[PDB]
Amino acid sequence: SLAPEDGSHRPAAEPTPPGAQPTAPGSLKAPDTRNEKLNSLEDVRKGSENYALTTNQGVRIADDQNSLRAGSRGPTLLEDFILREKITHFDHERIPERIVHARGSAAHGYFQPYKSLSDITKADFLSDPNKITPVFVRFSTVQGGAGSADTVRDIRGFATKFYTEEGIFDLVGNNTPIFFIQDAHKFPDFVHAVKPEPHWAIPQGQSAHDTFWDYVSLQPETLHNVMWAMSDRGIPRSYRTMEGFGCHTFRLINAEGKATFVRFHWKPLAGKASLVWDEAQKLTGRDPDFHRRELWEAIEAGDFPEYE
Amino acid sequence: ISRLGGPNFHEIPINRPTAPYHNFQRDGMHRMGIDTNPANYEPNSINDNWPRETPPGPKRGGFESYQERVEGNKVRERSPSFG
Amino acid sequence: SLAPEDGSHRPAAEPTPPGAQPTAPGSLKAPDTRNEKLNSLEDVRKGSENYALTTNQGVRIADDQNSLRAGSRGPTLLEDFILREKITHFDHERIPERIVHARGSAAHGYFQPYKSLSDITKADFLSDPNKITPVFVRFSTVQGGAGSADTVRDIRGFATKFYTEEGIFDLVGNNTPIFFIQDAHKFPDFVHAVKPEPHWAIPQGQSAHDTFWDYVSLQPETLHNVMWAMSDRGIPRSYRTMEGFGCHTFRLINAEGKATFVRFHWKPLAGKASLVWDEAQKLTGRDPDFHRRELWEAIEAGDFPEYELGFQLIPEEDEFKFDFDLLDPTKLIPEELVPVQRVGKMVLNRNPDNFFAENEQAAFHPGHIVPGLDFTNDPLLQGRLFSYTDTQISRLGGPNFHEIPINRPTAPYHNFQRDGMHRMGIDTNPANYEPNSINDNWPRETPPGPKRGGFESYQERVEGNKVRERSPSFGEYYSHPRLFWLSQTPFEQRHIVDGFSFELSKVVRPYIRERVVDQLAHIDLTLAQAVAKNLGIELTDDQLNITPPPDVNGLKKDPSLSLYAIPDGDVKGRVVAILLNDEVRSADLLAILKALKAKGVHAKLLYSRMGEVTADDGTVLPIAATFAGAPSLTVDAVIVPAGNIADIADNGDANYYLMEAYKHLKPIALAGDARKFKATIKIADQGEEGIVEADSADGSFMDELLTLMAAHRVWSRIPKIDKIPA
Amino acid sequence: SLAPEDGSHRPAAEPTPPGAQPTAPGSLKAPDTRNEKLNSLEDVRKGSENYALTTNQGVRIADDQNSLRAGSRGPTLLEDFILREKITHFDHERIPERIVHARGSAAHGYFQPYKSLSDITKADFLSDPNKITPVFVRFSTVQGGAGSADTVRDIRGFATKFYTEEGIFDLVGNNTPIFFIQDAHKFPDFVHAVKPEPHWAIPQGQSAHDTFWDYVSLQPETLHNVMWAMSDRGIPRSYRTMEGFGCHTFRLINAEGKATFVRFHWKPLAGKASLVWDEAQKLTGRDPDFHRRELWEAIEAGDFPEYELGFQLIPEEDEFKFDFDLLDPTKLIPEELVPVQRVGKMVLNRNPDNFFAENEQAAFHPGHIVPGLDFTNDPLLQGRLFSYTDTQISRLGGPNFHEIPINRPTAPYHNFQRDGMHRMGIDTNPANYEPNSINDNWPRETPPGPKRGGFESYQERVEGNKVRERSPSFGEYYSHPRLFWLSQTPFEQRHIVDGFSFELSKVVRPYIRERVVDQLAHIDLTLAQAVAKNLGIELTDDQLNITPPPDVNGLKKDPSLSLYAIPDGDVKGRVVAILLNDEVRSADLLAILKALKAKGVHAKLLYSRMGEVTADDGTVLPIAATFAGAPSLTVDAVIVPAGNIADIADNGDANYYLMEAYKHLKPIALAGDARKFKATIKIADQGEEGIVEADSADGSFMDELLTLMAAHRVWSRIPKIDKIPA
Ligand code: HDE
Ligand code: HDE
Ligand code: HDD
Ligand SMILES: [S]
Ligand SMILES: [S]
Ligand SMILES: [S]
Repeated sequence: SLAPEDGSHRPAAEPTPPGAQPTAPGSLKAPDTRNEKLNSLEDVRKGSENYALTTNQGVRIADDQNSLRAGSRGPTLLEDFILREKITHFDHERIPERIVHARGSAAHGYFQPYKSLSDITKADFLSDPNKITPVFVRFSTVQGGAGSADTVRDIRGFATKFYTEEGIFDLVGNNTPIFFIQDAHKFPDFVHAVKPEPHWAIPQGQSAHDTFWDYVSLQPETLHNVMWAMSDRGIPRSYRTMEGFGCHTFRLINAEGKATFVRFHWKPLAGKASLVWDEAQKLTGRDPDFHRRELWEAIEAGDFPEYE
Repeated sequence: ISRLGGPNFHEIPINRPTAPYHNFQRDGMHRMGIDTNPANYEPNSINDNWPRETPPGPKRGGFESYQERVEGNKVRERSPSFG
Repeated sequence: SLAPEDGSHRPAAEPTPPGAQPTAPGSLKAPDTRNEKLNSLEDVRKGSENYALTTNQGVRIADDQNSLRAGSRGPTLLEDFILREKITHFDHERIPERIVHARGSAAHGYFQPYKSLSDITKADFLSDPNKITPVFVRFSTVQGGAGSADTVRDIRGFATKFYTEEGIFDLVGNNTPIFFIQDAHKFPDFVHAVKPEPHWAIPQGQSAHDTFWDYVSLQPETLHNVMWAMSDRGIPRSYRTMEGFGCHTFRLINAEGKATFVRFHWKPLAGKASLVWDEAQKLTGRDPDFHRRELWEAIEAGDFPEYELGFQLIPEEDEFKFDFDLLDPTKLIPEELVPVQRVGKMVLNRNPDNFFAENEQAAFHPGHIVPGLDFTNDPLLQGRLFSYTDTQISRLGGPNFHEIPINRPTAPYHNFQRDGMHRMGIDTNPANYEPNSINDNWPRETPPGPKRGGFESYQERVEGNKVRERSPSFGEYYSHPRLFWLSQTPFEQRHIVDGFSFELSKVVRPYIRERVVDQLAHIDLTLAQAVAKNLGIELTDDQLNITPPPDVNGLKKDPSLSLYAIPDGDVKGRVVAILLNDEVRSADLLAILKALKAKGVHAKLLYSRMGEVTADDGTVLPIAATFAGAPSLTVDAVIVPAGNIADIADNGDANYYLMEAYKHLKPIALAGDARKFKATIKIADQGEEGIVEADSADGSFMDELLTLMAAHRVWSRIPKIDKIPA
Repeated sequence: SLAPEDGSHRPAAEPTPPGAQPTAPGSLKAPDTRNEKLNSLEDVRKGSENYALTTNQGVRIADDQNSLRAGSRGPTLLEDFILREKITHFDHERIPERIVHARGSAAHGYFQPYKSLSDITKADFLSDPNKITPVFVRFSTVQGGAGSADTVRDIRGFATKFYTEEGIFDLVGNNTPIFFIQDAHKFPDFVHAVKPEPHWAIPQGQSAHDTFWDYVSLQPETLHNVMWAMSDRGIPRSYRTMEGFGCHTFRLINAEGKATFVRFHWKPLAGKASLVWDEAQKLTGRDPDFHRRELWEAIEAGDFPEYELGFQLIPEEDEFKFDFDLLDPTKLIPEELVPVQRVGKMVLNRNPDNFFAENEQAAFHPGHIVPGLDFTNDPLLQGRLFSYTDTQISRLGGPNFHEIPINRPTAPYHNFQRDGMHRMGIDTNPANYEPNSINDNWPRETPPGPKRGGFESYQERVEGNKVRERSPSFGEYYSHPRLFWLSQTPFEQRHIVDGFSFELSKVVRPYIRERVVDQLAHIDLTLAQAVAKNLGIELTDDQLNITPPPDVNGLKKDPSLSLYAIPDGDVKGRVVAILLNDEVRSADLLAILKALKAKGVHAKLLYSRMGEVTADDGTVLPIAATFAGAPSLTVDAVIVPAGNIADIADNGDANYYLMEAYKHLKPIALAGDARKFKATIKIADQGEEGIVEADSADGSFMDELLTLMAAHRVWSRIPKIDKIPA
């Protein structure tokens, strides 16, 4: 047995403050946190303790340390199906990252209304304060890859998947109330302008380059969201301490068919807070995982992110 | 990998083993299994090295190849015996 | 017209120093640079000046600012095919990144051998000193994603695609001469361990976490490459100033059929040089693209990256002549035992046009060899052979990845393979099989021979049972780590100590730290105790008494293993920050820049704002960056000219610039009143080695500073830096 | 392993009749046939003669017969990179087939208009009678897989890619002028219903099963295109002998901005001709590749498929002037009401080189229009615009499908789209967005205008609420089926009755058959009664009393809806079987071949074995195929010359050959003692219309036979075939 005698390899399955324990997969850290979605995932969760190591085809592996070879200093044999399955799965692990918002950190939770909204909407998840809707929320930056840094200056995404009794509702918002552009037909132009430039693929995670400011200077519609990005809105302390917005006018529709225009908001119950620029930039080097880590550890600690 | 879209084709329902399967492989397109193991490598101490290798034996043992004698030079050559 | 009237939007198409112009696609920057591979990519280059904007189907677009809607405030219509084509292409821009080495930066160049090596190999690209071979070279980290930072602590990859007249040869190497593990079967285990942990996908670009050090503590075979990674080798100054190595014993095969064992080397002609850890880490924040930027800007300046290819050559009959196994990729071959024989020169002289098309899509694979080369039974190389073909089926969308322009051979290629996704080649052969009579059996097999012959494997003898078994000869783990450690200077040793100490401090489970300390006590007690002290761990009496491992073939050190033991400094293409004030002494600045220019060293003029300032004598000095904007992290030395020192004397950013540069062991030069800054870095009046100072910036002021630059960093300064709050 | 000395492995590069030479890739068969598109593919055509066999990486292969192994009876080694590349390419050859129209056959050609159409459209490819536009056309069935049979009962696709100077225009049509359904939202329901049923994936290539008839019985909007499918239009003789239609109302837009509604037509210059069902069905077994083969061999022979493009034009003010809705794709526009105006001619004159690379990867899509054309609100066309771009992302592996060679425009294309899987184009543009100043905004938008302008949509007025609602004007389902029925000849009508009767007899659930017969009673009582009778169903009194739907704007019939009512025969390219005996009368064969040659009719010489027979005068006659190997299904008419008739008089296959031809209404000609075969098919001494007979094959005898062939089949014989046991 490779684990230590004293059991200190395994984090306690109880809320603990940041750095007190090693972090852990959520069903091992908090086995008794449940909601309808988390429970319905049980059919695919796979454990590990006390199980034999196998191929994907269920065949037990005896030696997971060596390839099959003709003598112990010989060539590897094509009939080593154990090696090839293992290396094949490895060789194909990666999938394309999202075109934008590739960098993001996510958590499970739930939502509950304060009161029935049937006078303004027939949405079932807003029909009764007793209706508990599981959610999965992903917060993100916009420009940089999935392996870019958290505390860049950028817009942040704030996307919520509501698993309602009448279907998935995704509220796919950002942390400012507007966008840079007016018409979707320009989205690839704007996004190409902000993204790393195409000859050499620099810079990562930054609007501080010629093509972005070129586009902005030629498209004054952009200036409103540019003001937000250049403010400390662009460098939040924490995903827990920023606002969210649905960015557009949508409609609510009630049982009578009456339409009301709506814009959505998320108000952070932990209050609003941002970094300063020098600090955010240095923090991208000292801990590029800062916001991902801070969210995970807040949840492990019982400091659950709450938004109205 | 092209026909069935990736390395998780064993998770396509007809293809699934009814025997247990557990290992340190992760991700790939269309990943269905959500692994809870703290470790995705072995050897590891953080999950007491589970899942574990199994010696070969008479029943329920790990796979070991028969130790056939190989002897010859590296050649692209048809055996004369096949002619 | 949107372009400015004065044409300042267009970078000069001529060599220019870093920062002097905006950077550009290679064929626009340097239209006159060519080679056989660049010329052959012309059929797919697409221009843009004077052309109409169209759909992909060649339909001219009238309005590229709006969707088609029913009224100007109405819904978007499904019949807007121009919108959907444009949004569809955007929606599907990304392809899977590389499983490992996802972050990397690439350039075109050429290779030429110094003389014919036909006595030892029949490889065509090595047969004639006049034969010039186009190359495409990609340098990379290993752990982080394609959007991770450059100046992380990690192994670096160094992959060269040689476009030879007898096929593509890819030499897929790293910047250390060994690897972490012995058998390819464990590659996913080691990679998963170093990669971000699977519950939360932290940390990016770092081995400083529990699972990495768990695997290491359980797999002593890893210790040799871990030593390299924990040394300053893990944080190179530039891809131009690191070594490259082919990792494995391969074979050369000559026309007579004789095999010679070979290990491949790349020697940087700009010399060996690395950052220090505090600088490297802070630089991942200040400029996560620093190495990609440095390489591109070196090429645009004419500071072309140059490397000498070299071979360590072992005769077949010497296979068992060493204390270690030649096939063990955790063992190095010391140069004291088998010298590097110089073979040729490679020069990287053109940047790509489009990073995605040329860099992200390029596929390198060490199985891509040519007649005159062959493999060995190294069991890590053996399994590599499977992986690099396989992985392209998802990454590049199928088996026609050799038709992607950058991947195409310049050599002829004809065969009976057909179809697959993306198929470009339209085969006119009546036959898609052989043997056939209906095309008189073309294209035809070619017997092996001295030149232009078919590939035949060397007929190595194979004898043994079918086993999954590690060779006993691989079962020694500490002697190579020890030789490495003993080969380092005292300051290099200190940085290794500090590398382990910092990384283990980020391991949350203490027992894992203790276990790695135990492994270090098997290598060298001094190293082990030094790490232990930084972690609050006390070695047991048993640990104190572990017998050190044997020397390697009588060697108790090999100086070629040290970055710095033997000076190989080169200042050309290095950079100095010049700190401006609002009335610079012009005669100092003339003297500074004249001397920098004569040695090919770049300068950046920094101030507290952008725009310009004016010298004592009317000269208008343009500012490149603010002190905060281009931190000392990004330069190799700092020079402060005389003048109105009072202007910047209480500027926090200006003071801190000298403090940071001082801490990181960089040469600093102060002229006249700029000597007032000696207080901020606590320099005594009589001066100290590594701080150049004088009434004015010449006689021997610039010579002194340039001598210091040639030595890279001021290692003597190390005991003074702890006192400095920076 | 090589070619025969006599060169007989290689087809002449000259036009040759079907069967005279092995077929070959277009560029080898007809190297002098060119057009701008064919030439632009030269960058990717790959030859083979005199070239070495290599890996994809350009490495020559010495032994392409064996795997690398340890000993010649040993295990294969993982280092065999030559084996793995070869096998890997093979393992990944297949791409997804098209969701519909997966079975299809294609060729290259050109189009030119007869006169400038600038008064009605500014489309550049219709502007000048001397501007030639290259085309690539694919013909298809609909339901079956890419490996299903050609001569099924089904709609056929007819898709034409025009490579115009102002962009690709794809006219993606079918061989009937309507479709089964009104709204694209229903397309997956209809296609699922006609496709093989999901539990067991049966039947292939056939609507004759319960789900299709279920959907039809429940969706009377389908009945019009059902009538067409059940008629002989469902079983064309050749892609060269069917009509094509564009299916929807589109718009032509002239330089002045005037919109005209248009429906597109293709008129086959070889005339209209179909099989009969027993022949079509049997031919799916005897040659499932019959249409593919016939197309390819017609082009190799010089019988180039020619089609006349034709437009039905309706002025904008006439949108509501018919008793059906112009935008309803279940309604045809009768040519009696709106004549087809001849617009130009398309000639298919070269086969591709590689079916996979050019045919299977071709992507056609009706949203690919050019300035001078526009859409309408047809709700079937509207939803097609979404699907043809979307489906390419999986089928062709990403958004760079336009870079697959066959799909590339010959017109310039430049825009700001970048990346995507297997990106070929290397963009040099410093900008990848607009507006940009850094490239002075190139490539730039182009205002619309008379010629070479940017695309702008016609400003159609839209007024209505956001609704999912079928237009009330679309809710009439029986008048067009009826117009079609009444326009057919009596024999065509019998074939329609037989098609419905055959298909419904294979529907297992009897209530479905009943419900379909009830629908038929809403179209025409005679048709409904005749189908009922074959199914053993009796119409109710109510069914007998259903009022026939109204005439279509006063029409009782429109003869242009019939395949045969107005003669349009063309025998050139047709084929005759000549049944040999071991001593042919050479004088008969001379006159036979001479007359056939004069009219461009081919011959295949058949016998009871392969090899040669020698005629009465010593002429050696090579045998194309045996009686069994090339059955009467594959030919248009049968001739039996005189000679040693006793040789074949009692041959069961020779006799059956005539019984099958006779049953299938084909002309038969018998000379001299071949008149003995009259007994097998029961012709009285006096003779019968459709059997040519005489003492010898002469002027008169061949003229009569050729006149019968110009009329395609001998419909008067239908009463006499019930009795023949064949
Ligand atoms: C206001 C909130 C907001 C707005 C207005 C937009 N984004 Fe987002 N985006 C995608 C495309 C897209 C378009 C076409 C437009 C305007 C026309 C917006 N964005 C503006 C996308 C490429 O389809 C996207 C990438 C991956 C994906 O699935 O969709 C996408 C991502 C995205 C996210 C991330 C959600 C997640 O995966 O975690 C968020 C929060 C936004 N967008 C916000 C957003
Ligand atoms: C010796 C230099 C070296 C060594 C010893 C290895 N890598 Fe590399 N690697 C892949 C797999 C792989 C395996 C299976 C092993 C030992 C068993 C090694 N590596 C050790 C890969 C997943 O097949 C890989 C990912 C992308 C790809 O195309 O192949 C791969 C990448 C890689 C690169 C990147 C080349 C580039 O595009 O810049 C380099 C320099 C190495 N490996 C070096 C290397
Ligand atoms: C909204 C769905 C839809 C609808 C309602 C139609 N089509 Fe379609 N069609 C497709 C969706 C589609 C498709 C799914 O996109 C296909 C197969 C994949 C391909 O590229 O397009 C296709 C292929 C396809 C092809 C084959 C082109 C080739 O050779 O590659 C032809 C000829 C047609 N269609 C013709 C028609 C006609 C005459 C229609 C009646 C107006 C019609 N289609 C309606
Ligand atoms: S937004
Ligand atoms: S290596
Ligand atoms: S249609």
